[PDB]
Amino acid sequence: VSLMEKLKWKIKCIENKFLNYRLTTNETVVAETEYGKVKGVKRLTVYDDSYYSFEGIPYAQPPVGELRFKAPQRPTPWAGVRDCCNHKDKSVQVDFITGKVCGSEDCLYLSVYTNNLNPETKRPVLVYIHGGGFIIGENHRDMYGPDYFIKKDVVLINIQYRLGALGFLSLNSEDLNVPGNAGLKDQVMALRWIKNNCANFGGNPDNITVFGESAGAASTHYMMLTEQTRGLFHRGILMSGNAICPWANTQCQHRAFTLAKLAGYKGEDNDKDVLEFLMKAKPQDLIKLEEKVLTLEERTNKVMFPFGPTVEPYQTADCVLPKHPREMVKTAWGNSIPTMMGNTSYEGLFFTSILKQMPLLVKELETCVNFVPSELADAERTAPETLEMGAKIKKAHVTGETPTADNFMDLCSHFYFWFPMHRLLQLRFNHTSGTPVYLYRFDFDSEDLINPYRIMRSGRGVKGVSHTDELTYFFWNQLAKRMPKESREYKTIERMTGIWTQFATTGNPYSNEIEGMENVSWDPIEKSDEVYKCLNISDELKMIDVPEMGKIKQWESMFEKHRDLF
Repeated sequence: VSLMEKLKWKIKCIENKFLNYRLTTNETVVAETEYGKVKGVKRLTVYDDSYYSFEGIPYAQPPVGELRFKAPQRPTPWAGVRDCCNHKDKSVQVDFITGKVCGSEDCLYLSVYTNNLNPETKRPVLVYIHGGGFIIGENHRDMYGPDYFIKKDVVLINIQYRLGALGFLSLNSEDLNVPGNAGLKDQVMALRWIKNNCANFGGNPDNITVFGESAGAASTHYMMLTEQTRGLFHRGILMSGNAICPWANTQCQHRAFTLAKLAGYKGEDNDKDVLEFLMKAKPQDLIKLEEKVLTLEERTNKVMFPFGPTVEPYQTADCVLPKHPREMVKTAWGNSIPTMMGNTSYEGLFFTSILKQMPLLVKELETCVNFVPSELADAERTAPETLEMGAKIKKAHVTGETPTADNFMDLCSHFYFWFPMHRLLQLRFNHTSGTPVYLYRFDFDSEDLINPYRIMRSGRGVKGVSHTDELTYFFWNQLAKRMPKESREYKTIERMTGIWTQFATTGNPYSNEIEGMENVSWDPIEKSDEVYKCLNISDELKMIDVPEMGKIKQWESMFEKHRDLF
């Protein structure tokens, strides 16, 4: 990231600290929790609203020392009143702006927000799980401020969980108790805390909605798949991702050794000696080296992250993924709760930064073999069956005689988001009680209001609705500003928080109280549907057949001979 954006970010970071201070009030309050009393504080918003804020509530023991790489343990309760008037650090990660490692291993916290601590009626509880590829992210209000949602009568909770190798190391040897998915286990525990404690904050423990974007969407899906969480919540919203996405899991058991060797380990490849090195290493050191872990072969095969959710090689007490997510969908309790899913209208625009640094990536579309689903493709992607399959992708996304950067980005929309969504929907319909799934398509384009991701994806001055562009209309961030109430941006904030709150409340995203929805007849998706319908969200709200359907079916054709793998 440029020196320019670094300076601009630093200045915005300073202005955020002064504005945070300015918007703080003297109204501290005390709430009960299972683990003891917590003190929060009322805060203000730039729209002249206010909310109670409890940050730094621990839902697990700090996973430091011997607890590193291990499943989370319950936290130690305290006497007296715990200070929750300030946020804790984020998980150890590479800051994408400065490029330096930041955060702390002491990261297992959640924040609770509401505009009214003593509601006369119990409120829907929305739980947000941030994205960031399972390697970055946080619940700090400079990125995920509750300022918009607290105009609604909900309780909003934002969680943290372990990222990168510290959250997703996996070792084969059962003796060492490092099977994997520590970060997902963090989420499980946090949902358990929320179920047993939201009532103390005016929440309805029997009406909980989990939602997340990107890896947060994959995370929400996992929390709907795993047995560990059965009945812990009541609605799910998957924004631009799910657990069947190719980036959403990886068999990484052989990568621990590689990490250790990048970090100076001397000795043999066996899990015990590798773990003993990794657990003594500086956490910053491990996280800064993670980027170099993937082989050239893995990158060619579109493995995006070296450590992430994995199938656990053995089943322990806290096991979350005992088999592949595709198999887990077959008995998943979450199939039987109201669900909403969606994407933006140009997801792949997110890879602009990558394509700028490696223009030779566009050449991959001459055959498209590299994008054939890994389970169908051969190792070298030289087999005639792989060339065949690649050709089907190629016909879907190459518009001319030579591929263009735009062809690449459009392809990415499908490879990373739309096709996995299709696969999940069809797989799911063969194992559901008939509870509804609703689809949206976020299609609202503006640069009058933006979020930090636009900086990372080099999206400044770039038209189209990229992956993460919708976040801007859900959460406050330190690049935001007060918008005029009749602006298209302010109306989109109202619509998006309005739809999400309505869904959270009833399991049905439609309401006539939401401006622009007057003609909307928003049906769910049915198993018998050959074409998906979605609420397209732009300056107008309109029900349309999913435009991406044609390319979606072309990708599905790759499985003509291998239907069991679809």
